[PDB]
Amino acid sequence: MTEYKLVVVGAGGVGKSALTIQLIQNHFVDEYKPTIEDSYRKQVVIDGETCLLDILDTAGQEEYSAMRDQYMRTGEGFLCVFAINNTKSFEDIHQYREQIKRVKDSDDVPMVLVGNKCDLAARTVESRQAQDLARSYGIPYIETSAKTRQGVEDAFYTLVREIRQH
Ligand SMILES: Nc1nc2c(ncn2[C@@H]2O[C@H](COP(=O)(O)OP(=O)(O)NP(=O)(O)O)[C@@H](O)[C@H]2O)c(=O)[nH]1
Ligand SMILES: [Mg+2]
Repeated sequence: MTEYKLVVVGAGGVGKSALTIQLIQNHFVDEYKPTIEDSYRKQVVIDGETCLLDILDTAGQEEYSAMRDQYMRTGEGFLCVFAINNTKSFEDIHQYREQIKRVKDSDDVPMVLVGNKCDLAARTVESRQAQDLARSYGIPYIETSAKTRQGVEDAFYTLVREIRQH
């Protein structure tokens, strides 16, 4: 069966791990257990396709940008995560995207943009700003909350759709 190699990137604490764990383990981690790196997989169904989703959950905590390089090479698709309550994380997106394009030596890498933490009243990034940012990338935008699981499958699964149509 098709294995899809998803990698989760984005600034420190936007909810990369929470998204992955909600996807994989169906529980809200509810803890900044700052990541070093973690590999997960789950057999899932996407558009009727039973497939495997491998998720490489990466340390956004930008002290390991050089660890990220070698490790991202492996990924086929990338979830670019910010938190809708952290504009600095939204600005940080350009960097992660650029690095990924660098690493894969391609302007057109399967990717999605993810605004996480949409349960939070504290929105500082408009949905339309992120939709526009994704559009400027020619990639999907998904809004999620790892807390409530709202949009979580959508984020990883829409990235599978990117990998496929690539
Ligand atoms: N309310 C809410 N909180 C969230 C959400 N996602 C993550 N959090 C919380 O915010 C904190 C940071 O989440 P985490 O998943 O560790 O961030 P990260 O991007 O994986 N961290 P790093 O790059 O260092 O590994 C945790 O307390 C976590 O429970 C969300 O969708 N909603
Ligand atoms: Mg993490």
